[PDB]
Amino acid sequence: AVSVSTTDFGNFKFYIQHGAAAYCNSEAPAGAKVTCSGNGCPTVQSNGATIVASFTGSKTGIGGYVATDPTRKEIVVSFRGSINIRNWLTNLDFDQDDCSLTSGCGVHSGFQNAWNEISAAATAAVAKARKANPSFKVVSVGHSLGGAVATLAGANLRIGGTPLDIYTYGSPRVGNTQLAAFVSNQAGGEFRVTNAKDPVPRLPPLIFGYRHTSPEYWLSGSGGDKIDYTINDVKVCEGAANLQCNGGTLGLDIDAHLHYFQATDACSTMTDAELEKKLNSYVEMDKEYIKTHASRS
Repeated sequence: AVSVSTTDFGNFKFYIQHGAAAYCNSEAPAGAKVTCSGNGCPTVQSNGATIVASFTGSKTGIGGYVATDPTRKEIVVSFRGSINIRNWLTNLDFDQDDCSLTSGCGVHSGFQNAWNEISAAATAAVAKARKANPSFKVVSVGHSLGGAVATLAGANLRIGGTPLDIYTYGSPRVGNTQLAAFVSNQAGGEFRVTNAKDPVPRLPPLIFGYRHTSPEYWLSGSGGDKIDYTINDVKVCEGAANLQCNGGTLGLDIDAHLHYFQATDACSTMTDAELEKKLNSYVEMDKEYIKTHASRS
């Protein structure tokens, strides 16, 4: 099977700093020092994390940066999430375009467009700090929608030749059965962490083709605004369509999406009961789907 480990959990608590950092260093000039206010990413600042380049896709809001860690001897590519997530949920962004990563590959427009808007810069930056530190390994991070785009850049950077390791937090499903499989089976790891009943890790809906990457390192707790989870609060659900963890949960605990070992937001058209019902409705459909395919495969 698959499980969690001492250093596996340490990596988890460590990368959201780069995730939460994308929320304000996605404008930083080369040479600058990755920095966060509100203890957003103290460890990153303790080491000598520096920007190789930052970038932003005007037409799409995506933003990201490539930094080098003199201490960790690694190169990280961080993409920022939504500054207005509850907004994103009310708009139900589910339309999926075609993808050319694998046969019959489907992907979520937005995420792919965002990746496409800033891919060239993103790529070169990874290379620029790749040649300048030929020993360092690479990592692709991102929290929230930021994590979605983080998976694609991982998938593409890989086919690009440079091996990866993607770390995500509260990421929404990014593509369909075969795109999720491609990345899953793609050499390297895709550690996606989910917090309690965060409503975004279960979108878009299973019923709409969207699947996930395996495994899933779920933080089993009340979450809410909880920050003190530990290895022993972790669960591990494997498989594309598994709802024994995050997916399969309910409510509108957005607070949890905003808390993964720390505050995500440290750096910086419908009611509530309403948004919550619609979302519930979906996971209620996703379960009926899984239910009715039990005897398949």
